[PDB]
Amino acid sequence: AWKGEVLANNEAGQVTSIIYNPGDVITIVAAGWASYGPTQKWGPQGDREHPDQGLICHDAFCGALVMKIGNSGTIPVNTGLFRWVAPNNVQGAITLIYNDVPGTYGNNSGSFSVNIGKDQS
Amino acid sequence: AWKGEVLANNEAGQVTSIIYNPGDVITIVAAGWASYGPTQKWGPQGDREHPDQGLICHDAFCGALVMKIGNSGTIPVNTGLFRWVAPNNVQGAITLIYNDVPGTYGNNSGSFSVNIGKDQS
Ligand SMILES: O=[N+]([O-])c1ccc(O[C@@H]2O[C@H](CO)[C@H](O)[C@H](O)[C@H]2O)cc1
Ligand SMILES: O=[N+]([O-])c1ccc(O[C@@H]2O[C@H](CO)[C@H](O)[C@H](O)[C@H]2O)cc1
Ligand SMILES: [Ca+2]
Ligand SMILES: [Ca+2]
Repeated sequence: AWKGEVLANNEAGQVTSIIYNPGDVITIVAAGWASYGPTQKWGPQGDREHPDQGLICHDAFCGALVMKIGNSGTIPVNTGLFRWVAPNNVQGAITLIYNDVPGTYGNNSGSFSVNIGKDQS
Repeated sequence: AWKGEVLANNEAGQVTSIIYNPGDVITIVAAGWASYGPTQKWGPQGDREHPDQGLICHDAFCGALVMKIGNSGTIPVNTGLFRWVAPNNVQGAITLIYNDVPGTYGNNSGSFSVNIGKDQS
């Protein structure tokens, strides 16, 4: 199991020690407060009122937690995933990323605390 | 394992099928959008900017997800719990509850989708 912080201003994302293999079942829990600029802060689901202006993941709100598995496209994580199985053709190391517009991570603040575990399968 | 919705306007709380027993390790993942009154909506962590005016759980923000276990007091759940063990002498059925002031649930809206499972020990 992996546990760590994902900083909102980390454009490259946080690499985990988790390698998703075909058939794996995983659970993720994410908590905390972060911002993509404003003085306010949002949780792992991000800001539901902010328009998508070129987010790295169009399937989640700005300020949400998302992930990549290997060289996949971005996948929404939000508050987390419960005993979750990846789509076929997806496999590799899990990198966690704060959802923002590329090149704009500089003024981000806060972070999410995240646990990732592999479940029984 | 249990999966279900916890309505924000349910003052009595949502009873689950989970009975917490001594030594149990559990994981919870909660997601969604709810409100304790305003047109705006907040995730499972609630509204970090709203003052506590007599909430059923003083250890969580207004609009956060909390729980009771048997006859325990309220325990914060927020976005969820990862492989979590209960405090001493805490056991019994798990009931999930939206954190609000007693007698004011009437104007609440939305809900959280919640998964609860027991982990291997
Ligand atoms: O026009 N607004 O209401 C508005 C409010 C907040 C804004 O924050 C902006 O969001 C961008 C992403 O969408 C970038 O994250 C940028 O760093 C940030 O300042 C940008 C515009
Ligand atoms: O003083 N305010 O700014 C203020 C704004 C919104 C408020 O919503 C209020 O919150 C209460 C809990 O603290 C109750 O949930 C009440 O039903 C709700 O209308 C209550 C007060
Ligand atoms: Ca930003
Ligand atoms: Ca209310």
